Amino acid sequence: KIIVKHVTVIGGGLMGAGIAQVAAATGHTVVLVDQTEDILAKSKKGIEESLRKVAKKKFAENPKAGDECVEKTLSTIATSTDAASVVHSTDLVVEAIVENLKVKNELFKRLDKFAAEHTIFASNTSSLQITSIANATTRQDRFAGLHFFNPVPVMKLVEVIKTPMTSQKTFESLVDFSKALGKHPVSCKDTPGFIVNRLLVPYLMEAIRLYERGDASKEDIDTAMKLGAGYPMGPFELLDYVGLDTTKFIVDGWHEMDAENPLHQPSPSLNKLVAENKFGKKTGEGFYKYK
Amino acid sequence: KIIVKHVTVIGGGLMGAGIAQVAAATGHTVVLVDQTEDILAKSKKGIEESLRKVAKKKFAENPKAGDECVEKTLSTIATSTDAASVVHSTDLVVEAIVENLKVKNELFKRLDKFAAEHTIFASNTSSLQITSIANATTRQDRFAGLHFFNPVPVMKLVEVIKTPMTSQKTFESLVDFSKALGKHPVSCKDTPGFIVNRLLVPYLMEAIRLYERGDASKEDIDTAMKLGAGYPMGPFELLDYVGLDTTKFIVDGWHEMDAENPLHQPSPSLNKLVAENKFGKKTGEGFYKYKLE
Ligand SMILES: C[C@H](O)CC(=O)SCCNC(=O)CCNC(=O)[C@H](O)C(C)(C)COP(=O)(O)OP(=O)(O)OC[C@H]1O[C@@H](n2cnc3c(N)ncnc32)[C@H](O)[C@@H]1OP(=O)(O)O
Repeated sequence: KIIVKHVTVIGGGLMGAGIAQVAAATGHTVVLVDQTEDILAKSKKGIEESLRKVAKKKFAENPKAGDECVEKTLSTIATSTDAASVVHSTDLVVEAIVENLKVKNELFKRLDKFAAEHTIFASNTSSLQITSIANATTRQDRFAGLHFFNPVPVMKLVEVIKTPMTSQKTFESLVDFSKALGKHPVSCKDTPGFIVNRLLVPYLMEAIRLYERGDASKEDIDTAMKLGAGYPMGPFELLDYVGLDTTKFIVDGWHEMDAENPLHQPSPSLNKLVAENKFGKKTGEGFYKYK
Repeated sequence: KIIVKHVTVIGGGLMGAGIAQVAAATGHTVVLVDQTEDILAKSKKGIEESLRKVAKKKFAENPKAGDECVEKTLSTIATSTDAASVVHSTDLVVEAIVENLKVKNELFKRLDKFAAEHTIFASNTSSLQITSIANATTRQDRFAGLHFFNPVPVMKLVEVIKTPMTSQKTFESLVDFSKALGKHPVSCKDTPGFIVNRLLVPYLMEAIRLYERGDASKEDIDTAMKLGAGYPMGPFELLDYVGLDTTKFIVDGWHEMDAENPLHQPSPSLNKLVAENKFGKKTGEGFYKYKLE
């Protein structure tokens, strides 16, 4: 089989860094790629901090081993500002860069010429169709979606997205990898939203619309889903959490794709917040104000 | 103000039973009403079992304390086959019977003649407008929705629905009553699905479709929502928990009001199961087969 051992993660964002961190943490040799050394420096530092916060809790009875474990994981993460040189022999390429098709297709089209033969390609994209990216290459059978959730290092779920062209061996390789990461892989076809976002996002929009109709308050709607349906967070608390701009972008993506479906109709209230840079917790204000 | 102390719950079903239980466990005098004495005995048996379950848990170390807890509560739940025979002296009526408009109105039109003036009428209906049922009486200022969630003994939420005619006084009272039950009440307009069902049911339908569409399996969709969304139950386990028939009916109703709306399009899988009398856990089988209890 194609046992993934060496992994190339392109993108130093929280997602990219999280994926690198878990892979590093489970015995994989990792190479994190990005545009500048400064970015890489920060991202890796981010991983270092995250890794220590956990070690100070698990290795409280023996801090020596803790620092060891942390050092061993950091050193298994390498950095580079040139993907082409790195992917010449990597087993897997996981992409987690800006959510723009053009940009993504250039990268992979390029990497598809330097990457080894067996190299599997996979995107972590939330607002695009895997198939649209895989066709920017000729490695389609080795192209798939590998969708994670934030905080990557904590969230055990990973959606192994298989396209009609994706190989069966490719699928099984990503399923075994996901487990090797200590994750729980679920399967899904290259359909907009896959499983989680497909069922979670529209619901959130629905909650926003119910509020705009004047039928209930955001507070009561939140109390309602927590106490009535046993949810961790009400839809509004959750929106601020996952990011209002992040949500808007994804919905607009489906909206533009299917202008008729009423489920993807824009929300004036959502749009307003986004326009006036009120993205949620990551700006101290979304539907609610923070800190 | 008039504080609710005496409550008349109509419907020995799982919902009514639960409402009676929580009401009685929180110091309210309760009368549970259903068609026969055997039905009532069966319903009250389920309540007792649910109570000894809560007791041998809160008093896992003191059986005697657990017995008294159960006894006191259980002795404040009286049973009658004709609500008209008790409402003349009750403060609140909570109806949770067949989701049939004619049967509900018939019930309230009659009780509206035996009930004391202050008595408030409330329906736990999930698929009807509270306004529809209210206009079957001359007590609309004292009529409202009081919607609970399964499992009633556990879910803290209670939706207090106010129709354009519900007086503020009637509202505040149901609000205080909700808190007295140890629940947290939230307000909502009298719109289909109110708050929770309006956001939960459609979501549940979407999951069935993603499945029917062949995109993902039931098993993985449940795993995904539990791990990725943190829900206590995947959409299929929940469906099987609230009842497939129970769900279908509420959706058929919404579809019936807006056939053009996609959100309510019927589901072949759901319909087929209901036609096979596989309603979920109730019957030991819904989307999944459950080992008979
Ligand atoms: C259709 C309508 O109109 C309205 C509706 O009902 S919409 C649907 C609303 N309901 C929901 O959304 C269901 C979501 N699920 C839930 O919130 C939870 O899964 C749950 C409350 C059923 C409990 O889940 P779970 O963690 O698995 O608990 P469970 O294994 O069943 O039992 C353990 C706990 O639950 C309690 N419990 C569950 N059902 C109980 C019952 N019927 N009676 C007494 N206790 C019960 C136990 O006392 C216990 O407490 P413990 O942890 O301290 O020991």
